[PDB]
Amino acid sequence: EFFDILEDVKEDHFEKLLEEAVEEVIDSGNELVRSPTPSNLKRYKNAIKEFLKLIEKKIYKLNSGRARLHLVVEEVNEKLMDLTEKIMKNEWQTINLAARIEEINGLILNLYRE
Repeated sequence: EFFDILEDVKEDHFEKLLEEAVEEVIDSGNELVRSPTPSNLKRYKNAIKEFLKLIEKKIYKLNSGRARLHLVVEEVNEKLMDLTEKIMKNEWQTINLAARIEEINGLILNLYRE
């Protein structure tokens, strides 16, 4: 009986962890946009790293789901590599950074709904 509440505490805990990770992805996307520093590019990359561990766990520990996951993560990392490459080349006038970030957020939020 108590092991039925235990699983509920576990589920809710992990759900609050996972929500919070979504927020940190948006919060640091938004900060990266305001000052595209090196220190912020990584609050970004890190936050998205942490987001992808938690959702893996949820999608696994539960074939169409895993297949979106594999291909969307593949997409996120490409865009993360396009983004980086363009900060490093100092291509600040074609970068389109706010929009590169709505788009990567867009994809993280699909993932969250899955």
